[PDB]
Amino acid sequence: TAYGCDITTNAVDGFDATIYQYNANDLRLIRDPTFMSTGYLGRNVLNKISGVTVPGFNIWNPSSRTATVYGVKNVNYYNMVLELKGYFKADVSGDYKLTLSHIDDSSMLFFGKETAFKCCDAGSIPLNEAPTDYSLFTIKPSNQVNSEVISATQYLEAGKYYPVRIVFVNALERARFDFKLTIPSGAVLDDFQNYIYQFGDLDENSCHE
Amino acid sequence: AYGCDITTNAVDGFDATIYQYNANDLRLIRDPTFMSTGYLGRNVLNKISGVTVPGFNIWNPSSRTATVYGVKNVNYYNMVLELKGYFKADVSGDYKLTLSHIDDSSMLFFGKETAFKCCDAGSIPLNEAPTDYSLFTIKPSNQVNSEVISATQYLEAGKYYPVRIVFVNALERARFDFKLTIPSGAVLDDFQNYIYQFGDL
Ligand SMILES: CC(=O)N[C@@H]1[C@@H](O)[C@H](O)[C@@H](CO)O[C@H]1O
Ligand SMILES: CC(=O)N[C@@H]1[C@@H](O)[C@H](O)[C@@H](CO)O[C@H]1O
Ligand SMILES: [Ca+2]
Ligand SMILES: [Ca+2]
Ligand code: NA
Ligand code: NA
Ligand code: NA
Repeated sequence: TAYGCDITTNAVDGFDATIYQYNANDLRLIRDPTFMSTGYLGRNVLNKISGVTVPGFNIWNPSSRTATVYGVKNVNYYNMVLELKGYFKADVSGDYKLTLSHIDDSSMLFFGKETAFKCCDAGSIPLNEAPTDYSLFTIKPSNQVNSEVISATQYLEAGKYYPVRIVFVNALERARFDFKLTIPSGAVLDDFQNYIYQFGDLDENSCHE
Repeated sequence: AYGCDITTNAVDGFDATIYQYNANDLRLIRDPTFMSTGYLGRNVLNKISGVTVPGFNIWNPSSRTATVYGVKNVNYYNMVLELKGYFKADVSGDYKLTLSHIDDSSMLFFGKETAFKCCDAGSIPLNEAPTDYSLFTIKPSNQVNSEVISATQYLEAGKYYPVRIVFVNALERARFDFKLTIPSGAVLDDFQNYIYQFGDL
């Protein structure tokens, strides 16, 4: 029933990133839609990183299988699964486009309908989460250029929040994750600050007095 | 081999297969297994070849049937449609496929170039091509689907890329808006000379 709240002081910036183990040189699972949507969740977690507003990167170090990713040293970029999750807030009403470009090796994106909220004294609690059906799935052909640029545009309402999940896999060597936002003005952004949020948990016993 | 000298068995247009779908089933339209493979188990209602203009937008408040792809009395109100073919252009460059405002749902698959067995009477696509990308769009129950979903890729002149589009109408309006943008920037509704089949020999 409520798609917004007066008190949203518990909203904080950024995607939450989870990095999972992935077998080096596996060019099969990157094309497997079940693996990209759910199967990856069974792998060992390597890192958890919050506060991420600039999600894109293009990393290749011929001399190291690790690199600094999202401010964290020694991340195993060479072979990994990355999951990014959060709530996208539309500022103004209009068509917003999410674009995945030249991905190496593969990525799948999920974008949900507007979340409802429970409104509490100390903040808002989003009720909807885990959209399960993907919109976009892009895969680099083995050993050839990824010329694919794939996008999803939809109308968003000013002030409303939409859950989003992006899954990215690097099987070996270069990790290229190019993820861009086009807002209704036509501006193209690689920085999601003031558009991407988490909602802090609160004590549901004291939601109201 | 990604091409052959003799391709005299190639003909134009998508091949359409229309399958039975239960009216008012708003569950399977959002089931990715159903949209990718499950539909293939349903009863076939129509087979239509030579489909050149694949898009349509049909709603008759007084009838559950309509003319689709020149065929009278197609059960548009509740159906699965599968379009398949091989995409080819003779001009290398960026091509975009776009699905818009789909009612009720659609899933699109685009494969890498197919290899061939070249024979005296024609070419045989080996058609085990790994997927390049896929798109999935679903209309929400309470509103027009605002989604416009597209894929652009650089395609090579003379290469054949398998393409498959699955569309479902669960009830009422069947909106399947599917367009091609070619390297010149022109936006086309007609796919005739961009989509091919290979005849059995
Ligand atoms: C240095 C480089 O570009 N390596 C890419 C690699 O990232 C990709 O995972 C692999 C399989 O497509 O193909 C290689 O050419
Ligand atoms: C006339 C019309 O647009 N009817 C639509 C129908 O096509 C759609 O399948 C259904 C479920 O989303 O919602 C109805 O409002
Ligand atoms: Ca790679
Ligand atoms: Ca419908
Ligand atoms: Na490139
Ligand atoms: Na009528
Ligand atoms: Na046309």
